[PDB]
Amino acid sequence: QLTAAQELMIQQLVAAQLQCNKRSFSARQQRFAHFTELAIISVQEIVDFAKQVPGFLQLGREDQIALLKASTIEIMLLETARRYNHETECITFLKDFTYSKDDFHRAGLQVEFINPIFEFSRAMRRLGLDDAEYALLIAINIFSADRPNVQEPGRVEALQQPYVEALLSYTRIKRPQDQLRFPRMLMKLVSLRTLSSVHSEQVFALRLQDKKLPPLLSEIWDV
Ligand SMILES: O=C1C(Cc2ccccc2)=C(NCCCCc2ccccc2)C(=O)N1Cc1ccccc1
Repeated sequence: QLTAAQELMIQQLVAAQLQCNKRSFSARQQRFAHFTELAIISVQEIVDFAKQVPGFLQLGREDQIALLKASTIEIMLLETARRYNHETECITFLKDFTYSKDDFHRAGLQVEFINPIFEFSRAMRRLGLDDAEYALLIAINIFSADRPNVQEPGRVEALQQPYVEALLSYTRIKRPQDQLRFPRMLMKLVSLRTLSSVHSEQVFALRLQDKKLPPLLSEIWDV
């Protein structure tokens, strides 16, 4: 019962994620450097992906920037959960680039942020999302009309709706017996906002730690 428009929107998102990912990824100062290098790569990958999401380029440049400024850490955390290895309790950012809890801590993050990231990753895992579902959830995250500094929130909201609708229809076919899978996925967007909040506290704490974000991350995350 997916419409052709919905099937095509999903295929575009799944293909763009694959393409963007292929393009982008084909003492304690080293660990912080390495970790921020992954972030700068991902920041680019997300910009590249968002440009492929239908409707995104219909917004004004300032709104495109404002949506990406808020979404980027949340999408990074989605992509982190997607790469969670439950067997050894780690995140496989890249073939071999694996991070455990202590590796996050040695990069500069506190336990108050680390543990919720792993709790979120386990919650995500229990949902058993597929490529279509991740990609739809990322599109829905991007078109959040409530982000700071959005000039056309109505337009954003309107661009979100077909993605929400497609997710609703897709999930109703994937698991006709589990009506509640769809709202539990939307609830992961709630958790991501809190995670984003804690992230901003972690960035703040770098200052009276010993550390400075590199320029490309300072732009998006230092306020
Ligand atoms: O906040 C970050 C994140 C994001 C993040 C993501 C996941 C968990 C925790 C944090 C960084 N790096 C990882 C990016 C991974 C991007 C990515 C995803 C998926 C696949 C490949 C690649 C990072 O350097 N900083 C700055 C920072 C701020 C405060 C204290 C220290 C450092």
